[PDB]
Amino acid sequence: ERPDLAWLDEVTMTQLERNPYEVYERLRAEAPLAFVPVLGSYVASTAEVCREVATSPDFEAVITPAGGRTFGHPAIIGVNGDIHADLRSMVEPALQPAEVDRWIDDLVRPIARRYLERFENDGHAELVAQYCEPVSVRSLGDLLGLQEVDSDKLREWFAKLNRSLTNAAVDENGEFANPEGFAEGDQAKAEIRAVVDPLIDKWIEHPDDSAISHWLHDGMPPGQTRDREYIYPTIYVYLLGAMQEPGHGMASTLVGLFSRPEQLEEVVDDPTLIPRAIAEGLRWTSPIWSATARISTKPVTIAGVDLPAGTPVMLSYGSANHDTGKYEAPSQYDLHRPPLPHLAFGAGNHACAGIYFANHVMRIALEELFEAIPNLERDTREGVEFWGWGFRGPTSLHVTWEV
Ligand code: HEM
Ligand SMILES: COc1ccccc1O
Repeated sequence: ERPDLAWLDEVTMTQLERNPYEVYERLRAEAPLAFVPVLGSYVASTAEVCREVATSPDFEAVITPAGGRTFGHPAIIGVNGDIHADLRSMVEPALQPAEVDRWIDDLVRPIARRYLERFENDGHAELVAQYCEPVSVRSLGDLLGLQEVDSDKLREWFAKLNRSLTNAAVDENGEFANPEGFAEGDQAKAEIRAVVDPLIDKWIEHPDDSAISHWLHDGMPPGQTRDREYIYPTIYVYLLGAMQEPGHGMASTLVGLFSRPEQLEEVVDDPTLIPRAIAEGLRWTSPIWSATARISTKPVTIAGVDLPAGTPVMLSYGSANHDTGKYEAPSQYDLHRPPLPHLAFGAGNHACAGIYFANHVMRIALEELFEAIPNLERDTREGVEFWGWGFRGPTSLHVTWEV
């Protein structure tokens, strides 16, 4: 236990969920790599340390304790070596930029229009539930082969998987403080299996262009498929972050633009600025804020801490994206911030595989939104509330517009 960080003993899980930024501002200044008692783990808070751990030859992927309870094995985020290579080879084809460009417009734009058509004449909406999350999950759901799973269900699953994977609080002995907080995740996985098992049954016999059918068949000997147990954890990885994050990215971007009304106006008038707006939104409130981790594979010194082999380090990329070593006034959304590298997609061998896809999903969603509702205003009756330490995003985004 590090004496000058005794105050970390009093940091609570709820505090980190409500707003982790004050604690992490202290961490970035005091201890870029610091053992946080309630999390039971070292956490990397600065860009330099997060990038170093994520790319180091002396680290490899590890799933967090709560992530492991949520996804099991072999979750693509938590494995290495040959299994990771296979799972990356499995997911990467549909995510290849040239492939995404072939169909992303015809995938996402009709979906965005569909959800827009339900409310664009109302003069008010709650964009997280009515637009950002449905576009995000409907787009990926259709890509995966889950066309028949309604957006409400996909959204419920990622919400439950989120809370399960981020159920990280531990007591003084390192045991989960809230062991009952995984049951809901277990329930969501049971539901998912009930839906996806017959789809897999079908895809084994009748492959199609769905991503999950390709996960079963691609690269396999004739007549063989990857075992469903082998791919289910990566399905869960998708049904959490891949479903959740584009929607949170677009919503956080809107919140940031609303916080800079002149920049909102600039982006509406010039939608070519939407990619920049999104990249700044992801830096400003990173959707994957501290969900993943790495484990040292040999003794290594990181930020002056001599870590034994086998030491987990949580990658709080959301804090790294407020590193004042890199950014001026990082808590302020600023479209006109110089484009600098950011860590919202992680780094290294286990960096986000779906960056190009995700950026286009968010781009197209905001393009259609601003075209349909160019006079969007935030419902300033209250502030926007953001929630989450592992994954972070606005819980709601009430807007209005003159009809
Ligand atoms: C704005 C949206 C998204 C953000 C901010 C995001 C961010 C991230 C981050 C931070 C990680 C962990 C990287 C690390 O630990 O170093 C990750 C992993 C991953 N993401 Fe993305 N993600 C997004 C959307 C998506 C989508 C839509 C997909 C799939 C279509 C996807 C697929 C993956 C995969 C497969 C991994 C695991 C990579 C590995 O462990 O090898 N992501 N993502
Ligand atoms: C792409 O989905 C994830 C990424 C990182 C951690 C958990 C996830 O479900």
